[PDB]
Amino acid sequence: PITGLVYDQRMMLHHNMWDSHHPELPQRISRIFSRHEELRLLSRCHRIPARLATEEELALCHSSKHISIIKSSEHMKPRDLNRLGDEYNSIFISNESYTCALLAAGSCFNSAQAILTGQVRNAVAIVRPPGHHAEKDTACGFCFFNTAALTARYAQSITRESLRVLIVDWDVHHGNGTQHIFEEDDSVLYISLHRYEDGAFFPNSEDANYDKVGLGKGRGYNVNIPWNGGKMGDPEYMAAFHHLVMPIAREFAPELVLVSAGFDAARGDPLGGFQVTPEGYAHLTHQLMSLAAGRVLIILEGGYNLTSISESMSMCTSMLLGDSPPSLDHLTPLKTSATVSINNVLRAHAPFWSSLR
Ligand SMILES: O=C(CCCCCCC(=O)Nc1ccccc1)NO
Ligand SMILES: [Cl-]
Ligand SMILES: [Cl-]
Ligand SMILES: [Cl-]
Ligand SMILES: [K+]
Ligand SMILES: [K+]
Ligand SMILES: [Mg+2]
Ligand SMILES: [Zn+2]
Repeated sequence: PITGLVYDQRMMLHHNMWDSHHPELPQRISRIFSRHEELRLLSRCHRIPARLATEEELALCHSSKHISIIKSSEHMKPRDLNRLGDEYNSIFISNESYTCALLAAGSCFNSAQAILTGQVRNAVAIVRPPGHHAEKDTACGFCFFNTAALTARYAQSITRESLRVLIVDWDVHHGNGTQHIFEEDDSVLYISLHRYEDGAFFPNSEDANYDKVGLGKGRGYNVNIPWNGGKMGDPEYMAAFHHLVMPIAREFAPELVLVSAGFDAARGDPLGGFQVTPEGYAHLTHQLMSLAAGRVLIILEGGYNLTSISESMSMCTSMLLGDSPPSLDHLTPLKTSATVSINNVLRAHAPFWSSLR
């Protein structure tokens, strides 16, 4: 099979001991997996096994202190788990959390390996907990280790240090961790689309604004597309891809594409409040398949409406498998503030990308 799929039910074990209804539910991944079975997608994929990341692999992006603190939670008593989790912004921890975070990362390493060794062309990773808010030295926003960032470094470690990796982060939240890890790096192009609301939207930092273009040799290699003042959906995401994501990506000419694929911009998501449709996600996936000779790895991040994420991620897998993509309306006018956002990013990045000039 041309498309790989990784899913391990052991990643369900991470749970919130004090609020069993917290939206980052174990069943997020099992529901997505079940939908792949219902739609007969699973048997069309080559099944890639999950594995644990090693501590040496975590050190590709994370400090020894951070690794050690999260590792220490594996045998903590409940009171200590509660106290430790409360030291971070929006984290809960159970004794299974560390191992689940290792499995999420190792699953993605095995998927990247399968792509880069030619065993599969592309792949999807149905993993939790998510990764993109995790920083070198801290956990944040339901994330412990930065799975996508680690996977970029892991990919480089089996090919070449300078292997060009594009990370497209279409989760509705800004991947602050990923931005920071690669901020000074021109080998990893980070492009995030995210709700911003001038800082009112999590993670509530001006680091997510369009004027953060990267640092030093990384200038130009961090592209933030922030949305303000409007319920964005397919038209806006399509326009961002047309004017920004795809021209920059084609110029960068990645050798591997990782998608930080949260489905919390989806219609029905309680945290995102946006209206991207499953066909919208299919369109975006199919666009990214035109890059890197098709070498695309879709990594689950956020997304909290169980039916919505199941349908949306399954449509992405369908695209990876070669199914016919959707024809959507590129003429629908955008929300006025979306035009402003796109124009702000264009102005910020035109100094770095000839495709924008
Ligand atoms: O999807 C995410 C999760 C980021 C963490 C969001 C914290 C703020 C928030 O919306 N918290 C929340 C909302 C409803 C119920 C429980 C927590 N990142 O991509
Ligand atoms: Cl159906
Ligand atoms: Cl199947
Ligand atoms: Cl501007
Ligand atoms: K994002
Ligand atoms: K970068
Ligand atoms: Mg450049
Ligand atoms: Zn999110």
